[PDB]
Amino acid sequence: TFEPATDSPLPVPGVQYFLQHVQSGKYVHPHGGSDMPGNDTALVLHHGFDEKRDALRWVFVNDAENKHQLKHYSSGKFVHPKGGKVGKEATLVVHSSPGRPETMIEMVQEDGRTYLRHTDSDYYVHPHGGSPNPGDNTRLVYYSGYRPSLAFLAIPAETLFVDRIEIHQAQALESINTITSLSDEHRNDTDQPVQTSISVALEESLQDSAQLSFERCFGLKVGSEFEVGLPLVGKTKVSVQFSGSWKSSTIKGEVRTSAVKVQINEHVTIPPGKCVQIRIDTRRCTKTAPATMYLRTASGIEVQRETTVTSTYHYDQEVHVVPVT
Ligand SMILES: CC(=O)N[C@@H]1[C@@H](O)[C@@H](O)[C@@H](CO)O[C@H]1O
Repeated sequence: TFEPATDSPLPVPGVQYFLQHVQSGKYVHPHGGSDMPGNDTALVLHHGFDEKRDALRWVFVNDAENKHQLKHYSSGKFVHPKGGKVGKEATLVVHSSPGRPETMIEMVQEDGRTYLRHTDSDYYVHPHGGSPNPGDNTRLVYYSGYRPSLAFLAIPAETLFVDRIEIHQAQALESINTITSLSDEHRNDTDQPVQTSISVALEESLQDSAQLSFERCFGLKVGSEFEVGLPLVGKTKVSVQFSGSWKSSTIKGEVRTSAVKVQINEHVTIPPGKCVQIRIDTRRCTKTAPATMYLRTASGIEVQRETTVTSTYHYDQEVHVVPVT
């Protein structure tokens, strides 16, 4: 299963998220839930959720213009300490004023969980009163230190398009192997040559597969199925069709074009008194590489996600009639 505390993805800057306090399940809203909250309106936790509500959406900003800020998607307001100083019980509020070093806020990983933290400080984001299950409309504050109960989950709140995945060629590992299948023995106990049907079923032996793996979870929404060209043996690209969920730590990939045969059917003239076998020799490329996924928002920002590509691919099949003596 997806374990929200141990699998929570780190948010990608410029992408829309919902913020969820893991322990309560409550979401981060401006107080009053407006899409146009006022200056010095508090961030609070509330059970309320509606995928379609833009006032629920937040965007992590980290660019030349703004370093380590959090933005309210519907209003464009940044998240500030109330009064302009991060300190004990300083309420998080939205405000139209641009961000500063003294307002920095980012999601960070500490001992396997994701937390909101004022950058370059020991201040993290707590629910006022520090309850593992705060009540609706509890305000979020800055406070020294962190503990599991404060963990947040950034849930992707828009669907991206996967443009391409680029293998890191220098750390790409390749293990080539020969899968050898022998049919049953067939013997010709007549006094004339018999042309005999010999079949072998190799569906489970020669199953092709591709996997994208992530330390926590993919953490992006990209649709039901997506297709990319992956180099499944040497540098030769093959079309792989992936389906998963943002919560997946492993996305399974299907190979469209099979390069070998999984049903072997040979017509073999067996001479009088002779025994034969079909020998199938199939090559398997077992591959692993770090890779960068390149994805696009509808708003047109290109974003990246590191992954590990793993694949089993079968090529260069040979069939031979071997004598059984
Ligand atoms: C020991 C303890 O839980 N203290 C918490 C403190 O850590 C912080 O979460 C604060 C925020 O208001 O609430 C307090 O109750």
